[PDB]
Order: sequence, then structure tokens, then C-alpha cells
Amino acid sequence: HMSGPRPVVLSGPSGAGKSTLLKRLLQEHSGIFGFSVSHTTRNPRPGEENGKDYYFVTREVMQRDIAAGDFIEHAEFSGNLYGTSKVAVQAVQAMNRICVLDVDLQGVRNIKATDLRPIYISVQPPSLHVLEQRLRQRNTETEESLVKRLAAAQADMESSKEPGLFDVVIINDSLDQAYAELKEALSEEIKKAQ
Ligand SMILES: Nc1nc2c(ncn2[C@@H]2O[C@H](COP(=O)(O)O)[C@@H](O)[C@H]2O)c(=O)[nH]1
Repeated sequence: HMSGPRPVVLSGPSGAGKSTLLKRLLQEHSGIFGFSVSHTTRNPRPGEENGKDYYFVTREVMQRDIAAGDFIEHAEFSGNLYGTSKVAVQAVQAMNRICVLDVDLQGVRNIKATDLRPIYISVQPPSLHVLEQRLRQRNTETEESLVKRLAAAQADMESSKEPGLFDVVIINDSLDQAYAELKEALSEEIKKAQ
């Protein structure tokens, strides 16, 4: 489906701000934006909600839907499978809202190969050291997973400066400042939706 407004792809390292900032945007501008609820095979963290943060399913279940052609894209990340189902994006487009997707670098490249034509925004930590401190606070990962995640985060930070990859790269040192910059990047789309 190409109808409805242009979507928005948010990326950057997990834990560096993209998810928190998106939740804030969806609260302030709930009539304008809708979130694409990805499927994942990883286990839920405390406070996450099925059908809101992710559809939490097993590998077997996700594999059946993949085999059926139900996904726009999918990726392996730190031992688990993640993906954007067709229906997740279509549900938001049907409400005539701006669909926001939160994906890793592989998902950015996956979506670049589709016909969705989104705006791409990367949310970066001030440093890998700061990101590591934040990840170890909630401590939701095994050490093996944290090692894979920190390597992926480093690769993400290195690719963030690639010419033409992202429309805007936001450095999240302060959530209030980064949130202002997220809306700045979307300000024309927000005004047109209004
Ligand atoms: N390619 C892709 N990545 C996703 C999807 N959903 C979440 N991710 C990404 O997977 C990484 C790990 O997410 P986390 O396990 O920390 O929630 C993050 O970069 C997140 O944006 C998806 O549908 N597709």
C-alpha cells in the first residue's frame, strides 16, 4: 500500500533513545502518527506489552508467517528474529496516519529496497560508553547478547555518517533536546497532517 502519508523509519542503536523518543511522539501526536508493531522472537522485558511494543512470538510461529509471505522485511539481530509484517504497516496507513517504524541498520537497508519511500532518522548515543552504561542499568541481556549488541551498536554508529543513508542524525544527550529535533525533522509532515 502506497496510499496514506509518507512513513518514517527510526534507527540507531537500541537503547540510545529511538524507542523512548517514539513513545513520546505517539503520546503528543496520537492523531497524526501510528507505530508499526514488529514481530520478534526475543523474550519480553518487564513493562513491555504484546501488541504494543512487539508481537512476541516463537521462531516456529514467525517462520510460518515468513513462509506465507506475510513480512515486508526481517532481520536476525543478537540471536533473535525481528520483522515488519505487512499488516503492521497497513493498519496505520488505513487510519490515514504517518507510520513510524523502529528498526536496526539491516532493516534500514531492507526498507531502502522497498517502495515505501520514508524519511530516515538515526538516533545516536553521545558515545558507546554512555550507551553501555544505560544498557547495563536495566540489564535485560546475557553477557553474550550484550557483546553482540555492543558490536552492532558500533557498526550502527559508523554507518550513521554514510552519505545519503539518513535524512537526519540526532545525538541524544538530552531527551528533551533530541525530541525537539525529532519533531524538527518531521515538522513539515506534522503541519501538513494538521
Ligand atoms: N530489521 C528490523 N529490526 C527491528 C525490528 N523491530 C525491532 N528491530 C530492531 O532490533 C534491534 C533490537 O531491538 P531490541 O531487542 O533492543 O528491542 C533494534 O535496533 C530494533 O530497532 C524490525 O521489525 N525489523
